[PDB]
Amino acid sequence: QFEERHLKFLQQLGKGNFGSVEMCRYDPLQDNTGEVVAVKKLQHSTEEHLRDFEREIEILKSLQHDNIVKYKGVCYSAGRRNLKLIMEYLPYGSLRDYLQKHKERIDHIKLLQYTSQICKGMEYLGTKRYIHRDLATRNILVENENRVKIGDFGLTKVLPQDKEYYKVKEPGESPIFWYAPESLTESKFSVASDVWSFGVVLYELFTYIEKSKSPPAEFMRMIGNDKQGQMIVFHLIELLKNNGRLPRPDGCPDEIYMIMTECWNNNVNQRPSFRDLALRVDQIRDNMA
Ligand SMILES: Cc1cnc(Nc2ccc(C(=O)NC3CCN(C)CC3)c(F)c2)nc1Nc1ccc(Cl)c(NS(=O)(=O)C(C)(C)C)c1
Repeated sequence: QFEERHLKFLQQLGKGNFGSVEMCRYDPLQDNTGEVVAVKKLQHSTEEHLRDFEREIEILKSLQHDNIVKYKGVCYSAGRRNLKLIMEYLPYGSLRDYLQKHKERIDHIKLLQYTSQICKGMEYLGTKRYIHRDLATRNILVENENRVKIGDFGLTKVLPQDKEYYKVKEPGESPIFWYAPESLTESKFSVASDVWSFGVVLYELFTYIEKSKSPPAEFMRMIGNDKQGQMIVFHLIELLKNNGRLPRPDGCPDEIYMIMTECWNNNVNQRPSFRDLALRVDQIRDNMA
């Protein structure tokens, strides 16, 4: 729906999983009145990545929610190659960088507001039988100080109609320190593994992205920084089987860490739902104010 002749490159916002996002200005009138948008593109346009990317586009187009980044259109250019996804531009960047920059300004009640918005977005995804699979503060964008959005769906898969999990193995590195144990061992992804990842995201938020306190740093410290290669994965698996967990962040109340640890249940069926998580976070937020 967008003509590439009118997409004016402004800068690069980030490089992702085989793809990159650029801040551009759509200005078809050539009068500097067009709107600034985000453009996602592939870096190596293989056919597998092209099919994955169009399924991602279809997924994002099917989503309308206050906490999901808005789809705007696509841009074909030549033939059907060089496909580009057009989305709304959110001016405050990733929740990771934003929280790091304003840590002296963001108290726990604001963190819980962000947490509730994330829970509601993830529940909306679940109603569509979508498994995000990549939930992390780097993937959460900030529209303003009062609104965050889930902002990337490059790893999102649709559940089969007859099964409540999706088994996917991927040639390439994976954010294993956000993954549920069943995802590490059997490549099984579900709403419950998304709940595990959400627990990791809550941990992130309450560490205020202190880099020493990052999940990879803490996990490598727990398993020993001497480990390398596939052994790392192996040790992580073992550490999760022995109920080794990320520590309570500094200043985090015990109820928030309890939410985290309940999300970190080894038994997939004993993990809370996103609606229960939203209810508990909203009740704690109401009690604090
Ligand atoms: C759709 C969208 C709408 N608005 C914005 N706003 C925005 C606005 C600003 C800065 C910015 O300033 N970035 C610099 C350089 C990179 N950071 C590491 C530090 C600061 C900025 F990154 C984003 N992003 C969007 N997407 C997006 C852009 C970059 C990245 Cl890294 C990501 N992360 S990700 O994991 O989900 C993906 C790369 C796999 C897609 C998402």
